[PDB]
Amino acid sequence: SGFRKMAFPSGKVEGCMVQVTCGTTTLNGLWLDDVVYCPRHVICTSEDMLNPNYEDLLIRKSNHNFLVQAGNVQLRVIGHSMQNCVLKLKVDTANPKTPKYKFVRIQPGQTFSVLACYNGSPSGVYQCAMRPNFTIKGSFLNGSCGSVGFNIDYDCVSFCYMHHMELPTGVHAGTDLEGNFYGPFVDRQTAQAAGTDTTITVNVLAWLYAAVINGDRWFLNRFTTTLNDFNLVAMKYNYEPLTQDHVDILGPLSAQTGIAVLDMCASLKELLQNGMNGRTILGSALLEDEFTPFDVVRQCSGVTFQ
Amino acid sequence: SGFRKMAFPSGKVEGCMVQVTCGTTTLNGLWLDDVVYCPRHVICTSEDMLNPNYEDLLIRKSNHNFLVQAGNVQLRVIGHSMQNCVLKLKVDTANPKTPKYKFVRIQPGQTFSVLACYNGSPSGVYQCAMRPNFTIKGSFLNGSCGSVGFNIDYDCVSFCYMHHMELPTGVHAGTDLEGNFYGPFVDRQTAQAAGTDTTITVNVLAWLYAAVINGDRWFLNRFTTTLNDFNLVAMKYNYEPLTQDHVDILGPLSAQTGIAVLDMCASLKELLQNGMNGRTILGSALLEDEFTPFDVVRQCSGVTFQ
Ligand SMILES: CC(C)[C@H](C(=O)Nc1ccc(C(=O)NO)cc1)c1ccccc1
Ligand SMILES: CC(C)[C@H](C(=O)Nc1ccc(C(=O)NO)cc1)c1ccccc1
Repeated sequence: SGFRKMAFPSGKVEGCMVQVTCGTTTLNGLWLDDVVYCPRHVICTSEDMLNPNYEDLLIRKSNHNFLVQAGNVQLRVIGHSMQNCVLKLKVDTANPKTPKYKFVRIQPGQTFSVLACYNGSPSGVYQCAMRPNFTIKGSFLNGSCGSVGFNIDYDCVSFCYMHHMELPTGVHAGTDLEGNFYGPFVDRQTAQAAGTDTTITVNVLAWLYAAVINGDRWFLNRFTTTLNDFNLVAMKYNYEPLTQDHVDILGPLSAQTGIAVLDMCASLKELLQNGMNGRTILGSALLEDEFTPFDVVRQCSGVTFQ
Repeated sequence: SGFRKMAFPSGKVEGCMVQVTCGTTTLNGLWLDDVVYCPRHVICTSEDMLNPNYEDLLIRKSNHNFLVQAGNVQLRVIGHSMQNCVLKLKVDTANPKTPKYKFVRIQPGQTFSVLACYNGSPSGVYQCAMRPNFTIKGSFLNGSCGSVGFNIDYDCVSFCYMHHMELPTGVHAGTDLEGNFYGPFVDRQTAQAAGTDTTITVNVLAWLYAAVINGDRWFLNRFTTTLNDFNLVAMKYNYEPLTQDHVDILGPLSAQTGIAVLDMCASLKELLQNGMNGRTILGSALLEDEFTPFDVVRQCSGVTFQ
């Protein structure tokens, strides 16, 4: 028993992190097979970042200007190209530690693990969610760009995020590994503000099931509701509308606990309208929304990765 | 910016995890040099666990009864011995992935990362604190015994915890790597209840400094206090007494922010007496106490491990 915010084991990704330097700028890169992926703003100065013309800035760069270091050992760059907002640096050595991997573009509401790195070196690992406004709430300092987010299924690493930017409001924006930003954000130091940070309703419900499985049940009540009735309350509290697709996804947790999804929705409705009254659920005084239904099933059943 | 509950990169420990089977019981072991460490209750049946005589149960075990598997490859056991509540299984092959390591017995209030494993395979990583009542609040299912907790400094892994037991109340108990339990707990299925779960005051203060560094400052007020005055309030709220040693440890964070430790204590006092009034601090509605002062400095400065 016990339910914790849990990241994937990070060893498979640790062996892919390198340092990339272009001029005065150092950040992180991801070394898979004979390609190193990194944010294209490695080629910028701090001045450049206000209005960068990346195509023009890259004309002045040659292979030998990209210094790529894996631990203490230097990699030889034999080609470079820009794909959307990432650079692909072709090196003459395939990463011998390359795991089985895929590139995936995740949907808002899905979760992933971040390996925070500096100077190509891992600093820590934590769990994140792609928010409905396409930001993530991470922990990133200067030098952390190029840190990646990922999920693992058995022995295959699905890379879904690369870190690029911090907004003035303290939240974070980045791309998939094809270099396309999540949401409307751009790699320019400008006025770009995040939209409404809505709560991921299906994840809150999954976490309430996790609470019941682990013995926290004070919030269960005698009520039920309907999708349309619940969603009137969801809207008031900036919760994402619950759909029949979401109900179906919660089916397995419903079956295990014997609590119908709409009954749990009625529990959530009362929690939103009345608050916690100073009580806690799984050690939290907030309704947690960065556990997916699949996260809960996985942790409550103890699946592993080889 | 951003402040997250962050675990150490787990790759160095992943390469040390093995599966240990004795009869019908399978759990995890830690393979360092030519020794595998695991909980001694691997030799017990579920019946045995009510009143086990470990010395007598071990007489019936020989080296070849301990099946030790590293991934898909079997290790040969050439000796075994009991040290306190752990077994040390001598194998004929030194773990080629052995990192630089130490065994450490941590103090209540210190934090560490847990690599949750099943059948010798990593499942996830999360951050824990040794509570003042010598429990930890983990995420452990059947099969997770032998999972370990650790800190990393540069390239040296300090192992501090091995998981052994779940109490009927849902919290967790275990040993250091010399096999001595933290607190009064024993590896017997009996009535053993945890004492008062007091809050780690110095860690709460460190987290409040982290909040200020990251822009959350609504809780700062015009007041100050004294150690003795604060501790009268700490006692009422089951907070550990603050000492001059704690004040000194917070010195660096005090210097960086310009907020005197006793001024932050006055902010904490008001938060305890008045609550959060529906507001949040670093995404939490509770006063978080599983960040140490060293954790905060580390995350706010981005130190790494090679
Ligand atoms: C989302 C937030 C608005 C919600 C909440 O706080 N509701 C609340 C409603 C009414 C009162 C009151 O005092 N009425 O008189 C007090 C609190 C909530 C629920 C669960 C966990 C965190 C937050
Ligand atoms: C530890 C807990 C007891 C504390 C707290 O809730 N205090 C509180 C005090 C008075 C009232 C009230 O309504 N007075 O009229 C309401 C709440 C607290 C503080 C910060 C974060 C979590 C919890």
